[PDB]
Amino acid sequence: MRVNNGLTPQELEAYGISDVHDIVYNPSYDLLYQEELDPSLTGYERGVLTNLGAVAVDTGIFTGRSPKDKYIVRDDTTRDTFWWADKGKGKNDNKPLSPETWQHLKGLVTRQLSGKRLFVVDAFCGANPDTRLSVRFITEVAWQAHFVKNMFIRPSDEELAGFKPDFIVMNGAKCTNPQWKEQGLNSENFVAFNLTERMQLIGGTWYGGEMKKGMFSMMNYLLPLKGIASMHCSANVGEKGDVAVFFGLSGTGKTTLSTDPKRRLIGDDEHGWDDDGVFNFEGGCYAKTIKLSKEAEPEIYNAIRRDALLENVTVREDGTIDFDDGSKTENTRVSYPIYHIDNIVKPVSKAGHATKVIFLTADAFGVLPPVSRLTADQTQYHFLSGFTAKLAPTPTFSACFGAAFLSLHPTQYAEVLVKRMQAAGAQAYLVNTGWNGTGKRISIKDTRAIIDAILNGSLDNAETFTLPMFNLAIPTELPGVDTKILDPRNTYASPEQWQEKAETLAKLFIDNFDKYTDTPAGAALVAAGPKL
Ligand SMILES: Nc1ncnc2c1ncn2[C@@H]1O[C@H](COP(=O)(O)OP(=O)(O)OP(=O)(O)O)[C@@H](O)[C@H]1O
Ligand SMILES: O=C([O-])C(=O)[O-]
Ligand SMILES: [Mg+2]
Repeated sequence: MRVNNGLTPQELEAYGISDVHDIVYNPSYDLLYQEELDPSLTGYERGVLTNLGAVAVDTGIFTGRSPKDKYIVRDDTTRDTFWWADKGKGKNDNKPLSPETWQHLKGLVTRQLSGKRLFVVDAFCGANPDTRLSVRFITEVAWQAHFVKNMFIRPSDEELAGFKPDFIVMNGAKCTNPQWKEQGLNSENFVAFNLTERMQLIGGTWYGGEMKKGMFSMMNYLLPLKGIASMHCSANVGEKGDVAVFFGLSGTGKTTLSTDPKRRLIGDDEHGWDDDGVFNFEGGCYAKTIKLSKEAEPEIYNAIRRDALLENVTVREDGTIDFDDGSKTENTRVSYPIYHIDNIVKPVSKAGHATKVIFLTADAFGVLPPVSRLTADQTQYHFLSGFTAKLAPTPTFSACFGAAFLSLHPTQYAEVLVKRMQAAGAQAYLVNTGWNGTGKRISIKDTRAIIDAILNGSLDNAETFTLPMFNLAIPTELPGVDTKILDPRNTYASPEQWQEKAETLAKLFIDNFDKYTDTPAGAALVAAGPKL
């Protein structure tokens, strides 16, 4: 277990874990590679070697998060501050848990990990020492340890020297809860959090995303309370120091579009915004691999090598991967340490204040324009709305473009965001990476061209006009982009086709925003939304 930094069995005994004979502290990438490739492994622990040099694993019955199994202990520390599922007006997954049931779940996990060979990985959540969390991850599955090593900030030998955990996550994926029915829970699985004890317990599900998004939820709780923005976005910097953030729901393009060879990548999913600027919470990127194209996305493709971890992909007998196959799941992914991307911010993932705020959305209705410059009020309206539809039309409204990870009320996030934007004189833009009248998704080539026009200032100097109903300012023409697609009405046989669909989508926005009108501030924002 590494050098002068290891843990004693007496220390694990304090967490409630007993009889641990073999401890693997701070595992190296080489050891992880050996553990995963052990030919005697059976089941979901087993990994396979691909022709690209990266190991591939299957995450079990769960290939994505399970929000129905997410619980937060309601006590005197979280009672008056948490955005509870049974008290507010907005729908959320922050279901309350009694301290007594928590104790029951903690016993299940500690017993499951007792008498086992354990992996212990210490890491940081947050690039800044003043607001970061020192997290200790405990697991009995090698690839899960690999996932946290990739996704979180890897400490230096000196940092490990005086490492003191302020948050502990015990992954007991192999165990389940037989008393769930009598405890009023959703199922035998569970993803629980206790802010008094500062711990996260996982049971039944092997999916690594629970640990990643679980800690994101905790940052989303602590930071805003300190006046710091906690955002679900990707980010990069230009040579001039111009920072751009990209908000959006899953599959909208945060990871694909931020990985721009012309710009230095800061992060791809979770960032904070304080008095000094934007900073990454993580130490790696988590890319989607369905229908992955080497030609269209070379940087992400080249990141798939030894130390990267493929998930639920289909591998053929000859070691080759079939990226197009989504039989196991459409949520095929690969995690990798951030340095697998050549052009990144080093040695610390952070930069100055963002001046360009981009909201990405995949509109399956084919109504919204490819690009539009938003007003201050429209920015707040769309942020709270958090729109997207379908994949590859069913609407989805997720506040702040990430409601599933919010620990506080949505307006609290909007407040701090506006605060930071006004101070930096930031400008907002709405980008539709989705569909139009053709019934096909806009090309990644055209989308990248649009992003370039935003960053280089072409869009800010372009001649614009107003799109009816949504009242969005759209450019008459844009360098490197096809003029015909800029106006969504042009993609249909007749502008009346767009009209019918536009009215349908407009009504969906109006109905959804109705829950924010219970305050004078939210009532004033309705004027910023679409109007028949
Ligand atoms: N025009 C387009 N713009 C962006 N992505 C596109 C476009 N056309 C197809 N895609 C595909 O859509 C997906 C976008 O995924 P990406 O990983 O960027 O989503 P994300 O917003 O980062 O999701 P998550 O929040 O789950 O991490 C990729 O598979 C990408 O190849
Ligand atoms: O599971 C998720 O949504 C993730 O981590 O991207
Ligand atoms: Mg992503």
